[PDB]
Parts: sequence; structure tokens; C-alpha cells
Amino acid sequence: QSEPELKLESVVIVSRHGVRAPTKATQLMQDVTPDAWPTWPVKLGWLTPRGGELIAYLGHYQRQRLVADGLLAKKGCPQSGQVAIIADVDERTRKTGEAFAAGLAPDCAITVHTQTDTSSPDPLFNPLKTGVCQLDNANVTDAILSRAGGSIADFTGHRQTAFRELERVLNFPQSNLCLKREKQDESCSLTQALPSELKVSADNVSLTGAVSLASMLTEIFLLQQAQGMPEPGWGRITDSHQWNTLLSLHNAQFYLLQRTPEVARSRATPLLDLIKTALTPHPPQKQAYGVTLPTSVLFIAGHDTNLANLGGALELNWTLPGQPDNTPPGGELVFERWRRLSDNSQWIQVSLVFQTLQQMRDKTPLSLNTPPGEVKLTLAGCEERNAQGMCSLAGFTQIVNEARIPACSL
Ligand SMILES: [Hg+2]
Repeated sequence: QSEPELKLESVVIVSRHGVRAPTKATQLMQDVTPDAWPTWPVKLGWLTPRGGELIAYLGHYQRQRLVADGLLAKKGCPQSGQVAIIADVDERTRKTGEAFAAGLAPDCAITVHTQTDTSSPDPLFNPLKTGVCQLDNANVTDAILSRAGGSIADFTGHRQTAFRELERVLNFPQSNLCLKREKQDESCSLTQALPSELKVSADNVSLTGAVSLASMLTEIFLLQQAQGMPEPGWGRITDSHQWNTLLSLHNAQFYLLQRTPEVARSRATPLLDLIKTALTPHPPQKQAYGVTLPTSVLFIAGHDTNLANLGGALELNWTLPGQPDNTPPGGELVFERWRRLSDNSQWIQVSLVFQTLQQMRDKTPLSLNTPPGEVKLTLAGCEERNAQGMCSLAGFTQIVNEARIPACSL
């Protein structure tokens, strides 16, 4: 039997929390559609039990996957200090951590470590909001507008097809914003009725109007779909082409606000530092949360913004077959360090593990036989690669060192 030339010795997963009930529909949300928004089974803002089961499935799969890789044992609870789970303070991420632990090792007591203080934000997941560091206004404004084609108007103009598709799902022409229109002189248009302005401060960036509204609404339909509700978007969404068109507006906003390096680098710095320390061989030192690193597996429950910030900072790009949302609930950015038995050198591989939207819709359990979608990523800035296409430990460390914004370090 041919033996593997590479041995898996460390895994770090940054995962978006699972499907969560959207927030209460804003006044705007009901004005852009005559129809009423469907209510959810659980508190709004919280992880839905279905959301938990989906994450649990991924946990189940990862256990099977790491067992086959010889990193985890097929029987019993992982040894003390072998698996570590960290989560942002929100209910949805804490619960995502618990669901993943339950799937990876049922009945076992794997703690989900968070920042001691739950009422306050965790700078690990956004150092900008806790004032750990600030954004250079003028530089961010220029970089975002630049990636937009110079203006948000040209940006939206290039996506009118997707915007009209949204209007069709909302039946916008027979909506309050449209009907009670004060300019009956022009045809109803979301982009025209809600101009989008780029807002830049030291602790945050945002887009007003249609772009941000569209990004949120398309994600809600996705959530509906994934939650297994009767007819997402009032039965109006019928094929895969329509799903892609709709979410494209969501991915577009994230492209602008979360992947832009001038924002991504500062916002992902604490995560980059945690990831690098966890993947780098070292005795079980620390980083915080009362958890020791390095270890075998480190699971981090964060958000889609984190996945996009990390991709923007590490120059990782990806499209997910079967999943219209590039930063899907439960989506996992998997970092692995593999040692090459021959020269015993260290290499790092990155992947985006996810559940196809259908796998979410049908709540199909996962296993090696029926795995979730998986896309192997390539660090664009990596030069020193191995046959398998991985980046050397040193290269990756260099990539992290140059991309991190020290002033945003924890
Ligand atoms: Hg803890």
C-alpha cells in the first residue's frame, strides 16, 4: 500500500455561525414589498434549531474526516487539550460552537470559550468596533470607490438585472415605496428610490440605500430557503439561476465592504494572529480565552464578515458550487498544517468547506460518503508551494506578517 507523503498535524477552522432567524423587518422592508414577511420558529437574531443541526452535521463530518486523517481518534472523547472551541459573544456563535462540538464528539463536554464579558464585543472578531484601531478614512474611501468602478452608481448600474430580479421577487411595483411614489413621473426602481452612499468613519464602513438593503434581503431569502420554509420569497424564487442572480447583490456588497484590503487587513488582524500562532508548532502556550495553543483542532465561531475579511487579507478568492452565498452559514475556512515526512518540512493548506444550499434545504446529514462541498484555495501571494499546491509554513507566515496591521493586533 502506498503511504501518504504528507501528515496532517494541525487544523484551524474559522466558521460562520449557522442559520439564524433574521431581525425584525424594518419599516423599509415592508415598503419595498406589498407582501408580509414570514415569521421564524425561534427568537429573531438567534440560531434556529435547524441551524444547529446543520452545524452539528459539519461537526460529524469533520470528526470522520480528521479520524481518517489520523488526527482524531475514532473512539472516545478527544484527549484533554486536543480540541478547542472559541466563539464570538453573540448567541448565534456561542450556539454554533456548541452544535459543532456536539457533532464532532456527542455527549462529550467540550467547552465553548468566549470573552469573559458577554455584554461587550470581542475585539478578536472586529478590532475596529472596540477602538483597538482605526480605519484611514480617505484611503478606505478611495480603495472602495476604486473597486466599485469609480462610483456606486456605475456599480449598481452594472447590476440592474439582479436588482430588477429582486424587485420581481418583492413585487416592488405594487409596493408602498413604489405606489405612494412622489415622482410618478419615472418608473419604479429600487436603486433610484434609494440612492446608495458610501459612509466611512474610523470604526466602520457602510453603504446606504438599495445596495445594503439588497444585500440583506437576498441573504434573508437564502436563510428562508436554508431554514426549510415553504416558499422563500413568496414562492417567487424558482431556479438556481434566480438564486445566483439574487445573491450576487449580497456577494457584491461584501466584495466592497468586507474584502477590500484597506478594510479587510485591519478587521482580520486579530484573527490572522490567532490562526498563525495556532498553526505554528510551539508548546501549548496561550493567546487568550483560557485556551491553550497550539493544539490539534481549533474551532472558531465567527461571522461571514470574518470569512470575507480573511479572504481579502490573504488574497483568497472562491466561488462555491451549489452555494450562491460566498460566505454561507456554517461555511468554514479551513487552515491545515501538513508535515512532509520526507524532509519533515511544514506546509499549510487552505480550504472553504460548505454545505450546498440544497444540502441545507434538505437538511441532509453529512459523512465521508456524502460530504459537504469543498473548495481548495490558493494563496495568491504564496510563491513557495509544494506538489500538492500548499504554501510552506514560512511563506504563509510571511503572508500573514505583511497583511496584518500591527496597530490592530490584540
Ligand atoms: Hg474558557
